[PDB]
Amino acid sequence: GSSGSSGMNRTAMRASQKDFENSMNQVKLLKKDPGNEVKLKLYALYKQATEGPCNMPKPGVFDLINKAKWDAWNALGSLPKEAARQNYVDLVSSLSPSLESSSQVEPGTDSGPSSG
Repeated sequence: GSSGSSGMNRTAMRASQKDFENSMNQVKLLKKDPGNEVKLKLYALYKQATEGPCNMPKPGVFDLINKAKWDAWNALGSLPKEAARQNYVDLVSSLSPSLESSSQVEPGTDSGPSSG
């Protein structure tokens, strides 16, 4: 059986587009080299929160570059975008110790169904 170790908590916490746009950025502002291992895990979600489940044709062995990603984005499987984004950020945050989760949004004003 699989389970947490310290304590998997959520508290109705979700990652919005804003959080992502920031996370993906931090992954570029870093001057450290974690390894192609993570560089892929970050791309797997991106394509998952933008395109969805790996629906592309499997690349050829010779194409190590592609094959590397395919296995990254493929792993996800039927992972929904809503979750994909949460996974992407959840990672970038793991690398960086300090992070001000500024989750803000405006209610805006919808329009009513009216025609001339």
